[PDB]
Amino acid sequence: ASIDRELVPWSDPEFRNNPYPWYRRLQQDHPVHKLEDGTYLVSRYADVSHFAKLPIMSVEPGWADAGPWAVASDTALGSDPPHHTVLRRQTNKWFTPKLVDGWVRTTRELVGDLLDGVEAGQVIEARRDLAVVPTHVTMARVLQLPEDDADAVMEAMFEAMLMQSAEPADGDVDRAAVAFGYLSARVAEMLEDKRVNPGDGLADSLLDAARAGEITESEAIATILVFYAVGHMAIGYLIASGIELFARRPEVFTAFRNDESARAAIINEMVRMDPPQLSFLRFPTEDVEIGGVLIEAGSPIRFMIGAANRDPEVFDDPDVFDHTRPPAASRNLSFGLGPHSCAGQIISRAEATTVFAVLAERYERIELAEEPTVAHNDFARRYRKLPIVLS
Ligand code: HEM
Repeated sequence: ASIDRELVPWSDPEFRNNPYPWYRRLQQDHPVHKLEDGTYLVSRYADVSHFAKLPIMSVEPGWADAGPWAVASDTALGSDPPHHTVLRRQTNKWFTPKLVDGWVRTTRELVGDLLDGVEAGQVIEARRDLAVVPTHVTMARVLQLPEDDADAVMEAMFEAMLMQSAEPADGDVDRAAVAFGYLSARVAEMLEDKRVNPGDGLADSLLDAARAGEITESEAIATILVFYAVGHMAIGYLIASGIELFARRPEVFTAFRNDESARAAIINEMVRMDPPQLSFLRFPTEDVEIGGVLIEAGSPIRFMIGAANRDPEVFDDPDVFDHTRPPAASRNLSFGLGPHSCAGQIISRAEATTVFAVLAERYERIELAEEPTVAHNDFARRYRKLPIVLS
């Protein structure tokens, strides 16, 4: 209780900015820690790896209770197998590598356009203009939905994410209700337009799957809304994080420039050191013993991704950025694992590669024009602004 505040002060500004020193104590001394409220924190790589992916780990109860976020219950994120596999089939077939090569053409075009527009030495707000809008429009093009709402989409997800903290402030649930009301209204308008003017994008595919009985109508519309809303979000964070990293560690940007074959490794090390999603929940459908601690069926288990990605039992010098870590020790948990591993992962890596590549094509050096403005919490990392100058 006061023990919980010492290990994981979820609301503390310092913990929120950089929890990683606290994660060490957790992982070393309290690897399976039961909080006050009943949630077990699981922070060792081995335990996250082995346990989070088990068939007994249900994703159902938390999202079903999540108020405004219950929309996730009608997607892969909040649905267990067997139906999980069928929801995932609906979108996986849209995001094979060859399909993704074509989708990220949009990413490349928009980045090139932005960069063509600038004057030498001009301050670029990299979070909106190189991260959020390119990825938002990329996904909207795949869906075949209108492309022009990135800014209000991003504000809405900013508001919807507040209640995902382990310690929501008063009113954060209400703010999420407002956010999801907006996204629902926008999706409803866009789908009425699509009934009268159908396309052949991922949104038309999902609607057809619901008409064909493969998924429900609610599941089609919830999947549309989620992919449309989050297309910019965690991927927008990874892009901005990598840009900041290129700026504070220019030898990394130079390596990315000089060595095409290192690119996937560099992006994967960025992803390891700064996951945008710091945990997820699971609800075991039967008792399970982890680290010698018996967790009862139904108890919340919060698997700590960020903490696990610095496990020194797996990663030597875990707080050191090193893109040369060997294949035997370069697997991180930032995209999850098991059947729920991120449904955006192949397009995410390709979008981040595209933006960094365009930058690499045109410049030698990234600098921060001022300190970045961030809005992190215990659950998700987030930039508000990332002013840069390219040379
Ligand atoms: C850097 C980018 C991203 C990271 C680091 C990330 C992280 C994650 C994590 C940690 C999970 C597992 C959640 C859990 O198991 O409860 C997840 C799942 C998911 N993500 Fe991503 N995410 C990213 C980008 C995206 C994008 C662009 C999309 C839009 C397609 C997306 C859509 C999803 C969906 C639908 C799931 C649920 C998959 C399932 O339950 O089978 N993500 N993501």
